[PDB]
Amino acid sequence: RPIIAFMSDLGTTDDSVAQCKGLMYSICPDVTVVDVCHSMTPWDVEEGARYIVDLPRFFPEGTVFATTTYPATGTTTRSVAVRIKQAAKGGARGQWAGSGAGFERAEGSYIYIAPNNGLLTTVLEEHGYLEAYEVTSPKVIPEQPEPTFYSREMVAIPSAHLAAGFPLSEVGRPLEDHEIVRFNRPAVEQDGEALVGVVSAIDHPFGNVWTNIHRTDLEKAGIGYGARLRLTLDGVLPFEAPLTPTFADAGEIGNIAIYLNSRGYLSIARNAASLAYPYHLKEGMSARVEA
Amino acid sequence: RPIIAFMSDLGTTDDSVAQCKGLMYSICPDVTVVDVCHSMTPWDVEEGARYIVDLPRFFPEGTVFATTTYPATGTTTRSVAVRIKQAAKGGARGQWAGSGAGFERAEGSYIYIAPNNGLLTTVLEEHGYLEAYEVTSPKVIPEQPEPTFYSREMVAIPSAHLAAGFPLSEVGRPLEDHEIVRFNRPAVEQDGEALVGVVSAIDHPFGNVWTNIHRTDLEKAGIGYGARLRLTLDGVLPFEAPLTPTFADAGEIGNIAIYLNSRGYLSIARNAASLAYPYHLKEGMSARVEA
Amino acid sequence: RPIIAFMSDLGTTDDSVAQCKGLMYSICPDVTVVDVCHSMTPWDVEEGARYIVDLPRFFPEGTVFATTTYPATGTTTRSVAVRIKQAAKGGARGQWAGSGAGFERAEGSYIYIAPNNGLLTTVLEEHGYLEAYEVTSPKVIPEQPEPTFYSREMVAIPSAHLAAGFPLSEVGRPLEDHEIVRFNRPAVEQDGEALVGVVSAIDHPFGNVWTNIHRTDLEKAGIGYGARLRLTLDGVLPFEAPLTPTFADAGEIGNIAIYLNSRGYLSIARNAASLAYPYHLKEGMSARVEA
Amino acid sequence: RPIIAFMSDLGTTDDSVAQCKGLMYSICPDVTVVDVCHSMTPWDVEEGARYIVDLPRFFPEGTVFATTTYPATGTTTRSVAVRIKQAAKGGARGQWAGSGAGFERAEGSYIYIAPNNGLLTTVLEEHGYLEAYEVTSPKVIPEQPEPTFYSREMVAIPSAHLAAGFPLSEVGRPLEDHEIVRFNRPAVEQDGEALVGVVSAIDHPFGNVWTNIHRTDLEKAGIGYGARLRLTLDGVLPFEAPLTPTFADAGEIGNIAIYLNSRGYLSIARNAASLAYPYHLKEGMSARVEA
Amino acid sequence: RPIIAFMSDLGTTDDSVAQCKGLMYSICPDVTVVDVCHSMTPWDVEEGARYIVDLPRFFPEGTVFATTTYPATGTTTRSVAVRIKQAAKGGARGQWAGSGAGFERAEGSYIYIAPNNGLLTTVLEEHGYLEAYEVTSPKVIPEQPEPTFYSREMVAIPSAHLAAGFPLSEVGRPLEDHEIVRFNRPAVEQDGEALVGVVSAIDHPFGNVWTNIHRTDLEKAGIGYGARLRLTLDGVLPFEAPLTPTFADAGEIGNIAIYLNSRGYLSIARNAASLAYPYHLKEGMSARVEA
Amino acid sequence: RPIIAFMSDLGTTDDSVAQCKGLMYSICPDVTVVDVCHSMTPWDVEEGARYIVDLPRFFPEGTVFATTTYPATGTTTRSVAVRIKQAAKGGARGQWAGSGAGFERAEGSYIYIAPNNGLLTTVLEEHGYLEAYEVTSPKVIPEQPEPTFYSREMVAIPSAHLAAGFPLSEVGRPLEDHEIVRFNRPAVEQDGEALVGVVSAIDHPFGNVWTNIHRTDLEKAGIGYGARLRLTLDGVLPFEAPLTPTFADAGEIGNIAIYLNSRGYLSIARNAASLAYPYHLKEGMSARVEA
Ligand SMILES: Nc1ncnc2c1ncn2[C@@H]1O[C@H](CF)[C@@H](O)[C@H]1O
Ligand SMILES: Nc1ncnc2c1ncn2[C@@H]1O[C@H](CF)[C@@H](O)[C@H]1O
Ligand SMILES: Nc1ncnc2c1ncn2[C@@H]1O[C@H](CF)[C@@H](O)[C@H]1O
Ligand SMILES: Nc1ncnc2c1ncn2[C@@H]1O[C@H](CF)[C@@H](O)[C@H]1O
Ligand SMILES: Nc1ncnc2c1ncn2[C@@H]1O[C@H](CF)[C@@H](O)[C@H]1O
Ligand SMILES: Nc1ncnc2c1ncn2[C@@H]1O[C@H](CF)[C@@H](O)[C@H]1O
Ligand code: MET
Ligand code: MET
Ligand code: MET
Ligand code: MET
Ligand code: MET
Ligand code: MET
Repeated sequence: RPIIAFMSDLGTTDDSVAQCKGLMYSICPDVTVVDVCHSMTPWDVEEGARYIVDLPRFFPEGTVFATTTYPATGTTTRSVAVRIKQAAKGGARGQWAGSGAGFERAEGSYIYIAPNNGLLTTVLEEHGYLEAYEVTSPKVIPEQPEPTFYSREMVAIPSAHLAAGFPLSEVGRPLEDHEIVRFNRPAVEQDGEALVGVVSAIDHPFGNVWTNIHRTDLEKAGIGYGARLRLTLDGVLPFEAPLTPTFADAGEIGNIAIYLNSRGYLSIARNAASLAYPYHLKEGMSARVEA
Repeated sequence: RPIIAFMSDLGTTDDSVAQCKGLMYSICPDVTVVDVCHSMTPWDVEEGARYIVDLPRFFPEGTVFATTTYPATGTTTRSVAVRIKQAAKGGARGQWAGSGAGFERAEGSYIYIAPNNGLLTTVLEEHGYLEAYEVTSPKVIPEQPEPTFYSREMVAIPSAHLAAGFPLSEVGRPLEDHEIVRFNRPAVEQDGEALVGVVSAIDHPFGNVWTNIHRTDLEKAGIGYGARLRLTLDGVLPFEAPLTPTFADAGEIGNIAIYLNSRGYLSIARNAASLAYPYHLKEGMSARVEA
Repeated sequence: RPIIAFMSDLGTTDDSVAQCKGLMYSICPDVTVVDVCHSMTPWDVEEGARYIVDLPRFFPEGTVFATTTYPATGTTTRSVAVRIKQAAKGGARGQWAGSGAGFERAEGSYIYIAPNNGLLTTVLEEHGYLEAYEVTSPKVIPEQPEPTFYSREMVAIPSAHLAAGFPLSEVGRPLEDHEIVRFNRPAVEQDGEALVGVVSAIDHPFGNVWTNIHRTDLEKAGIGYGARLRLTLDGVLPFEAPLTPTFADAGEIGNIAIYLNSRGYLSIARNAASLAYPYHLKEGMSARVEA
Repeated sequence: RPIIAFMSDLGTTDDSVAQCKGLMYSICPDVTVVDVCHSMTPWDVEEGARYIVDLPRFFPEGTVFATTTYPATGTTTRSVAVRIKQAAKGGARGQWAGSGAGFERAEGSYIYIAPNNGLLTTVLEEHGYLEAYEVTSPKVIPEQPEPTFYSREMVAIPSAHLAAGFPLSEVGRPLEDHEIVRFNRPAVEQDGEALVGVVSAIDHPFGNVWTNIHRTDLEKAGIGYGARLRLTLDGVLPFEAPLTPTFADAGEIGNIAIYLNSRGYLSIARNAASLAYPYHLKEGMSARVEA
Repeated sequence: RPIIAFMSDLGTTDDSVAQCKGLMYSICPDVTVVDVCHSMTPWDVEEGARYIVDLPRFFPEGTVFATTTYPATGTTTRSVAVRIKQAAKGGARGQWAGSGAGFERAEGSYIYIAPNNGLLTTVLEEHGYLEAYEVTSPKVIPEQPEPTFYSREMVAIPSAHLAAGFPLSEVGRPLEDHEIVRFNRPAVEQDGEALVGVVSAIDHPFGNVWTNIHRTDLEKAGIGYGARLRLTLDGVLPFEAPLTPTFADAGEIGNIAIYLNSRGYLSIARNAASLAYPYHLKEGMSARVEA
Repeated sequence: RPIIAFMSDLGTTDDSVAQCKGLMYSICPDVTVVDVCHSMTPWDVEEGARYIVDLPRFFPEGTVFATTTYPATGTTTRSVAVRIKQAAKGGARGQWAGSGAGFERAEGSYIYIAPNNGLLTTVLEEHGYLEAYEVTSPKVIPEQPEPTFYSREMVAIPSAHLAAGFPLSEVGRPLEDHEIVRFNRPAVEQDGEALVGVVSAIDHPFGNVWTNIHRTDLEKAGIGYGARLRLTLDGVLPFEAPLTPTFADAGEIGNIAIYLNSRGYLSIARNAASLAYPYHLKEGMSARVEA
């Protein structure tokens, strides 16, 4: 009973996703196709990455992630399929997802198939990989790919073949590490004991504000759950609050909460109100934090 | 073949819904997960309720409704799980749903699991219940729950255990009626022959206008299909038309129709044009009807 | 393993689609309901037709297409249900969908059920039909249908009975060809040797621009892939470029590609950048093209 | 434009072949069905094999060979489908087929589907194979197969699915080499300088006589075009003539020609008269050659 | 992509069939012409009927059957074209042909054109008809028909016009039921619980023996698949065997098998050997069966 | 939509024809190969000529006729390829083939390719020719042709190149009229006012008897349709009857018709009964006829 979890930039306004879904049931009739999300900003591979990197621990082993934004559609470029290593713990503590102590997940248990455009950068950085292959076999892609729709032709279609049991090694030749494209993610800067980063994203639809300053960064400045923090956004907004587990820890509705979000990252928001929407806060603004 | 129908405020712009889905297929491999909607205004429990209250009669017996907006996420509060009594007839006429005479649903046949923040107020009012429990058992919720994601930890996850056959009485201790939180429903006031109420919702994406004046409120004042009616929104804009069953009864395209919506409530629209969107009509505006 | 592909104008903001789905599982427990889209402009039948005409070749044989915008809901109008003939090749080339040489589809393999309001016009043109029937039988629609929800009562419910094996000829009497409503499809004219049409659509979320000028109109206007073309939109904005297979053929990010889309029609875009949103381009604007 | 070349023992005296053809055009509407022959002696798998073993190099890449005599029809046996390796050169000289230097055929380019009764023995010997599967999947064969017509149910029908693009590995589980049934080919014996063999076939409708002594058997004993040869059929009738490439080399009409047939095998005939038919020569009779 | 399936008595020894085929591509250039068979005993309309009555379920809807033996060639007789009603299930069980549960076929979906000499007798008896017409219009037949070749002039030619879309109703005036010629088929006699019929045919090239005692006759004597039967042929040959699905159920090669043939009729044969050819069994000999 | 009409002496008992066809689709993928016949007496060039002379008026313009018996296969002989002139009326009357007034065929519209052994004699007499060429070019025949299969190497392969548009004049040098081999066609003599010829053919499968005495020989012997005729065959068997248009003109089943066949020549038959097989009549027997 195999699952393909499908993340694209195709939107949900026309029949493009359905076209892929139809081909997924044509090829693997007993497949369950779980939508991740299709709303991402087109061609923004750093954002697409955000929506896929935390997925594996939540799915049954054998799940295939089909993840694509494909600006080089119609070119000699060919996709990449990789088996990941660690399923990886996650969240604010670092733990397995699920009831009890959680579903512990085996190694080598999930496959990603994506354009070779850097979309899987963080996936590989945070999980590792056991093997990678270029996707060129006409048993899993079309002989005549539709030039402008490689997200269906070089991702959806082969993802269903893999989901139906088609051997990963037979999709094409192995790829060396340097042949897999990456983007570089900027580091969290240091010193003064302060940490300098950015707003990775606005957490829709709440308007929470997410930074790229991970828990591991907070640790190794000695920052923990009682610490009176000062987090400055956009160079001019020095918010001040203790680091708390959650939103209601700020007291009244509307108050400020500095917390670790559900993916392990330092964040700021308001208790049952929007921080970012009234003040038009945006991804890309700076983010410093300190004692 | 179990189903879980899933209503949240999580949105469809990132992978949050998909994390919960991955866990629901993990716990209950045969499940079908049906999306209700994930767009509701965050923290707005009266809005959440309109999306879930009419559902039971449409779904197969056995269906579980995971319904969640969780502003108290990370606190010591705990979710509630209830087996509802009557599936209840609905619509502008009062009937079972489906082809023929409709599909009649046995009592005690559906379970809702939600935050105990009042979300189920209208569900309980309209359907009753046979049993209620606080959801505390580490067999159906995580030992270490993610503080900012209780909609996944305390609704999505145990909704999957219930779909799988985990006995309802084993999720936690019984809740007494007064321990279940409720919102107060603003009453429809009498004021001469005029019934005063409120625009409960704009009916997206058409721009139809729904009030909280029920058909039982109408057939209390002797108003039935065919009476001429004045209807005053925001105190200032009145509207005259007969009460008809549907939009095409208004004559030309654009003409005003006053009707009973598919949930039994008095409503007003234009025939195949939007009424709300040109005039920026909004929920919360008053609504006065009179014959 | 039956499939229903569901296209409506119901939106995804409330529980309307899910009520339809609940009754689809009720009637055909083993069904898979695939969403096409639900975001279309209400009552815009030409737009609905673009989202459903190209689907068949992507879906397993036996698939039912529930496709509906129902402005006449509550009237004595009754739906139409057809078995189409040729599943029809598509795309820029004119091929079957799938890996390798694509998957061919036996004729008479798909049913569309829809309102008799012309929504199926282009499906019938592009595919032909073997049978067509009024949907009146109480075995497959309600005896007392909800006046304002015919997309559920005369499309969603019937489609499920058909997915479950219910005989197509038993839904009601046959219709003759003249009783199937069509919208007339405005032709691409010639003003000299320049071709004159409309922007059929803004291809969200990318902001590409699609025209109603087909590949067949370019052939025997004497226009193939080398040709240098002047495209003018709204009778104001001119753009120049050769006709290419795809976006990256235009060179640098931001440059103009004029190309043929995955449905066969002349289109225009920027390479990995939006063209429609900065210049606020829209559906319905004239589109002229010369060599 | 897919082709299926169809070899059976069904005859051409009733509609049996046409039932299979009707189903092949049904499943794969673009197919061209090319008859091989339908006259073979029923149940004679060695005869069937000579008609199908030399075919691949003549046909376009992609061609599917439905080849069937099914004495085990109605039993639990199941057909085999194999992608052959080399198209292989052939003829009296060894070459690709066609105009010019001939049409060279890529490896892995043809599929045979047959009963697993040994029919493909010489195909596998002469062409090899890359993959083999048992044909069990109810997507390519009937749920309730007609007991006395497996050549239609388990060859003709799935041959059409394969022509249509149904993935070869999805027809059933992999077969290991020893699970593929084989007939034992009687060897050409050495006996001094004399090579002993057998008349493999009468070459209808000319009455030429074919042996199972190959050219590699000849050019093993140093015999080439021009040597004087004695050839003894049925132990008693000898024949003296030089080995020439063709019939006209024998001189007058009626004279004896010993030659290499178009399949590389040593043969004997008369120049523009029948040799077999006057003397009632027959397959199975011995054949001894010597220089 | 229309199909004409062509059954004649013209043989395959000269160019007569080709002459018809040439005219079929002249008139409907995109036609596929499928040979049924051309070997039938000239003027034997009962045999010709046997080769056409089971065809419809095997072909795509819209197929035209052109079926002719024409002893009244050169007379004032004119052919008949009929649309049939039921495509009809068939075989030993009674089922649709094809993979899975089979291709279900619409009503009114096939046309037969034949001399009005009784050739279509069983076609009409087993399928029914919706309309019949005499073939007299000079748009579909010659003004000057070749006196001795009405199988080309009054069948092949008009069959291609119909295949090209020419309206059936416009070939000539409607025919009343009594104006369509029939031959009478002898009933299967009854009583003693024994059933008395004949050998309908010898199943070439195997030498199986077919009777006119259908499955429906066997049913309603209570005869099924375990029954120890006694079938006497030619008044003197009381064969004795159980009724089995197929040939291999008799055990050793050469043993007797009483089975239901692939058209639903009681038959007798040997397991991988000829019953009829060694003993010169013939169509027309008697056939009784019993406990 | 090119057509090759294929007449050979290859028979239908092995894969010889199909090897030819495989290479025909290889060379001209969009071709339709129509079989004329393959059952002719090997090497009997007069008989081959009767099966091909009357074909052109039945076939779409542009059709290629691959017609071959090749007793000189393997020699330095090279095929001939001609474009004929008049497509020529035919039949008993002298008309165009087809519905209505028949279809006229432009001159220079058909090519025959055949061995230069006289097979084309009557085609050239009856049709004339505009060009004639030796087939020697390596673009259209093999460089190393199979010695015993020139019907495939110098007829089948070349015919496909010609069907695909290959220029006729480029196959090799032109031939002058004397270099095209003819068989001399034995004349119908007069012994007084009685006419003396041969049975040209037994018209299988009916057993009618065809003579080499044409309609033109009957005209100005003073013999039209009323005339009472004494036909004598083999110089022994006498038959008497008037000349009639067709078979049923003879009255009762079994009676003698003397008539004119669909190719224009005096013939004799029984009405709906065989004449040749009971009396074992044969090709080559004398045929005398007087009034
Ligand atoms: N305008 C565009 N420029 C470059 N790439 C584009 C554009 N519009 C859409 N795409 C990509 O096409 C792929 C189809 F598979 C989608 O994933 C888009 O990223
Ligand atoms: N900013 C927020 N304040 C209070 N609650 C919030 C906030 N953002 C999201 N939530 C709730 O967290 C739950 C996690 F499951 C979601 O359902 C939101 O209702
Ligand atoms: N205001 C409206 N006028 C006419 N039709 C409407 C209006 N609002 C919604 N609808 C249609 O009701 C159908 C219910 F099934 C939906 O498909 C809408 O198209
Ligand atoms: N009499 C027969 N015994 C065993 N097999 C048979 C017999 N007659 C026909 N067959 C086989 O049935 C298959 C049906 F598809 C044909 O291919 C025959 O080989
Ligand atoms: N000898 C014949 N008597 C009566 N009919 C005949 C005879 N020979 C052939 N035919 C019929 O001619 C038709 C030509 F269309 C064929 O279908 C034969 O049935
Ligand atoms: N025995 C034969 N002598 C001369 N020609 C022959 C003989 N047997 C077959 N053929 C011819 O070979 C050609 C191969 F293309 C066929 O057309 C036969 O006529
Ligand atoms: C904070 S509410 C939970 C959903 C949120 N988008 C998250 O990923 O954590
Ligand atoms: C008004 S058209 C049907 C959809 C609408 N949202 C309803 O619930 O009734
Ligand atoms: C242009 S990217 C592919 C999606 C687009 N909507 C299409 O169907 O062609
Ligand atoms: C001998 S003439 C060519 C036809 C023959 N059957 C062959 O295969 O070679
Ligand atoms: C018994 S083998 C299958 C062919 C046979 N002539 C039939 O019609 O069933
Ligand atoms: C005599 S019935 C028609 C077929 C016959 N062979 C002919 O061509 O005339």
